[PDB]
Amino acid sequence: SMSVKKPKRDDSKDLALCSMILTEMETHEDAWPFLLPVNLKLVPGYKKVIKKPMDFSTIREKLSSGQYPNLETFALDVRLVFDNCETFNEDDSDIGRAGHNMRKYFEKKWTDTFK
Repeated sequence: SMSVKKPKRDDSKDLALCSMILTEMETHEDAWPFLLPVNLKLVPGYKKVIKKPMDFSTIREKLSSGQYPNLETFALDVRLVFDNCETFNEDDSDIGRAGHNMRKYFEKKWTDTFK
């Protein structure tokens, strides 16, 4: 509350670290369904079904242009990638599996880097 602050966590290296995690995800062999925005002209259903499209290239542009106010908002867009994947894909499909794999990969990096 007013004039009563918890001790100041060091956030100065967060931008660098998120970028590292993002490069590690960009270069994973299962990243291919997630590198670019889903083509809303060519995939029937996506536009209407998926309210907030998200992909890695869009996450990289936002990170590079100061569009993430903090590390929580960055984690949200990454999770959103995978939550969208689950909404539109059967678990028993290459893309559905990629999605589960990439989420697991991300959450490990996240915990190891920050908690």
